Amino acid sequence: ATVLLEVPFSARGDRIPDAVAELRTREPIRKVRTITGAEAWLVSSYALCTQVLEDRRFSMKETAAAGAPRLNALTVPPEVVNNMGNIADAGLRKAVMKAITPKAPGLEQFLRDTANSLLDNLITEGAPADLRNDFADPLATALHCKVLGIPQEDGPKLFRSLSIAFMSSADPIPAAKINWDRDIEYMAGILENPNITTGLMGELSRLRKDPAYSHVSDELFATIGVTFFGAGVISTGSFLTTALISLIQRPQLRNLLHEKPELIPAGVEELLRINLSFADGLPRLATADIQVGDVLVRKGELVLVLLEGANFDPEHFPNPGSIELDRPNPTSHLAFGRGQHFCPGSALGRRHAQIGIEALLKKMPGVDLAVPIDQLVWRTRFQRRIPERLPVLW
Ligand code: HEM
Repeated sequence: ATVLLEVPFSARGDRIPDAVAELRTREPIRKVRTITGAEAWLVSSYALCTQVLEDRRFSMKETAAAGAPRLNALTVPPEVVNNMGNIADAGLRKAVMKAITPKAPGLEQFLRDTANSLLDNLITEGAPADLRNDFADPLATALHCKVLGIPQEDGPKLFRSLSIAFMSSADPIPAAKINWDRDIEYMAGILENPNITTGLMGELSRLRKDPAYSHVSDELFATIGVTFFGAGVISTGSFLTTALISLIQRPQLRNLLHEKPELIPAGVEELLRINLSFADGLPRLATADIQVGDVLVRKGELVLVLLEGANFDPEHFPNPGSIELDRPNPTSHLAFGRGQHFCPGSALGRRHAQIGIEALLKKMPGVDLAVPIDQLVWRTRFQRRIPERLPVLW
């Protein structure tokens, strides 16, 4: 006798388990056990992943319900699981989304300058360099302080909540609440700080005093700041880090992108497609009995949408494990999700990675791992897959 198949399969972000292709072929929706002991349906084909994400009866909001089967413990208050809905209900969605594009004057220049400064510091210090802690994550942090309009010097302390805030734990995490409450207090203070006039927090600070938002809560305004900083920094820093591994492990592609940087957007789209950054399937709770492939999912059951299941599905992306810069369907991957909860930061995330890679290839055309790939230490019980350090030479 064996136990019910457990998720997640592996914390390694440099290879897809061959179990994924076997599930997808044999049982593209199948029962699994999560770290909490709950049962869930793991969905691993492109067709069924899309079906689930495009049907809101598979609800994000309802995953926060008391007594539901859980992927992991909440690290935020339950109402905050519905953060985007709350933003939309407050009339703030258009303005929030506008503030977090890469489009503001000087933003791309700021990203390039920041990337180049970080790289110059690494070059001065000499190999080996840690491209996570000393490149990708500081670039993400700097970007999000700029996008939010908050002081650069405040970035590190906000950042240091993230190794706990984005845990994927069986149980509630006391430190997550300590840091959440502190970070909310910080953002509340930002909203009252007259120096903060630019970026997302500058905009929210004005809207907060406008009559059309007089009944929007102070708590929601502060929550937007904490949630968008955290989601954006963890997602961009982690994606860029693991994308850099994928790139470095493909010297021929590294060389091609170096030689023809106009190909970097197409390269980043493929790096998004093959990314293993999300450590768990995206969770949804069924609000009705719904047929998904061969399974009738019952009301109240948990469904996990495995992004690499979809993105490595050969029925949608032939030769799925290969980076091919001339695919006919390049942006149709699920790296940013799909449907109601599609990532509002997608354009910014693309730009962060494109500029980071452009800068790195120009400054370090010979970039290579400085340790055997198996020596990377993969963070466990976390909502992202990332190496603790990424040692490189050039
Ligand atoms: C390459 C970088 C990024 C990746 C791969 C990524 C991926 C995703 C995914 C897969 C989802 C959907 C989650 C779901 O449906 O359960 C999502 C949602 C979200 N992302 Fe991103 N993201 C990235 C960057 C960003 C940035 C830069 C921000 C903000 C500045 C951001 C903010 C959000 C927020 C707030 C949501 C929740 C939307 C909702 O609940 O409707 N993300 N992201």
